[PDB]
Amino acid sequence: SMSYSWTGALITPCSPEEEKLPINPLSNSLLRYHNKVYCTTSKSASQRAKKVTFDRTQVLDAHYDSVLKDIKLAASKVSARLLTLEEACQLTPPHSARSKYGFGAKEVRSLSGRAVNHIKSVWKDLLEDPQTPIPTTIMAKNEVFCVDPAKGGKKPARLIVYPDLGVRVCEKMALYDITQKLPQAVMGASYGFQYSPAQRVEYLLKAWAEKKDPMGFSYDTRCFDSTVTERDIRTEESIYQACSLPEEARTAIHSLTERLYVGGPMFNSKGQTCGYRRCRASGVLTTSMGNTITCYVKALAACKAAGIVAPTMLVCGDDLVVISESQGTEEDERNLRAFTEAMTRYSAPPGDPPRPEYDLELITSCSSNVSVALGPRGRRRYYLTRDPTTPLARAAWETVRHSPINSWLGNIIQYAPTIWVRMVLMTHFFSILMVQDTLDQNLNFEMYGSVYSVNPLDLPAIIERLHGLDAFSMHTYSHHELTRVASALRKLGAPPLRVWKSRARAVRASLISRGGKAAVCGRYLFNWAVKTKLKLTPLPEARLLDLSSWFTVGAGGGDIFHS
Repeated sequence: SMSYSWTGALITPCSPEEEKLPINPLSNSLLRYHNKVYCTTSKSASQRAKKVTFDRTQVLDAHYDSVLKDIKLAASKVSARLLTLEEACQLTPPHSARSKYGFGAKEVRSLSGRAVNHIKSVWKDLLEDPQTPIPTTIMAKNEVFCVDPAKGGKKPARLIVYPDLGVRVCEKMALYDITQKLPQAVMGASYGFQYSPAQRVEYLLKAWAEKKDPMGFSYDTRCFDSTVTERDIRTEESIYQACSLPEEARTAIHSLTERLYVGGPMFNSKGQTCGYRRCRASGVLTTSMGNTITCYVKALAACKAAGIVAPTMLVCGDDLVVISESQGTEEDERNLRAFTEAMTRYSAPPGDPPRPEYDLELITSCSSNVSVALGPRGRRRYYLTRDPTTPLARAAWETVRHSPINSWLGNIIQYAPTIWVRMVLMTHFFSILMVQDTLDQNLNFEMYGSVYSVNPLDLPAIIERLHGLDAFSMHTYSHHELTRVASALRKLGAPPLRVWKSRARAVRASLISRGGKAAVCGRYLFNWAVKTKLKLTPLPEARLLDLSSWFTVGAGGGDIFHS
């Protein structure tokens, strides 16, 4: 079966689209080479459409059957409940795509206007009708990148496929509690979304250390969502139904599976019939959980089929890392090829073939790698980092074009211990917040496929809680980090790090002059910039923070909100 079929109707924008980074003194102060920064638009939708359209073949075997059997037995210990309409409404992000039925996210969150009566009717229809396909909209995403002439030509827009807001709320009622309990039960420690960045590092470090002779690889599935078959999606349902659920949840989950998850008609923003999908929908509640479970089953089965020795896996949606006992150089290459051949039979063929690596820091997981620096009193501190190019490009865009989602804020939180966050992003955005005089305002941002709301004045407490007090005292960064960061800054025409340090001294002083929480940000976030450093004490606020809702499996398109 083809992942998609197409009518020929265009994938159309639902609003004007800017391709180019605008010139502007605030963004220019971060990076000067605005022409290297671009935003994807519907103009390239057809190029992506071609890429994600292909035939799938799938042949399963004893290895696959055995893993699935184990997974269903584990699921059988889970009990999950329906969410109330009220609960599901509160999980809706404030700027979630508005319904065609005369209400938007604001109405959903306040349980006002047409929203409640409509959602109830949608739910009743899910219970009564398990058959009729539910319409979805396909849209080209607008995402910002830096040109990479080496990797030849700008990236085509990603495509997102999602049903109406009314349906999305129903998905939460049926399946949210499942997203919170099932992945851990069936995949245990292998389930990546339960880990904060620090915990992820700890997990990877432990896995590597417990092998006598570690070899690890990441496996890149070519367009994972398109490789997911109808049978895969029904198998996901069978796993959900293995849990102990009230009949009403069972009914709704089955209807959503058959009407939405397994496939359905796609319409463009103009309402024209655009195509038909027979693969994973990228914008549904179960996209991340489903990808994670299905990737895990195929991967574990492929380890057994290939004879991978002592695999420890880290699975985050379609992102897959496998750490195991090296059997020798040639043997590893052979065994990775066997692993790839099994994955391919399971309908998860590779994009780039996997490569065996023999240093943990060379393993990329969700675009991130492990690095090390020194904390106070010289102890080694391992932490998660990444190439800062895309974060910086987006930071520049979001400086001049405010978005409902502040990727920069997500990057500061996730990568707080990094040199590029500390010297560049923190310096730039605290300066900007003071220019705007909006320091004390909650901002939304995305992280692990979920939306969160954070007041920048709480960053010191949040960072302490997530990364430890040492995140404000790290120094002696790695050669790789120093070089990669300096190269990114030169590439984008941004000031060099030494200039950021001088700027930071002034940002710090300005924050401190304002007193209160601003001065705390000044003292803690910018202690790195001053010659005479302060002795930083544990922040009481750090303990009071309720981060219980942080780091869970997300939603497709990130359509989940915590606050």
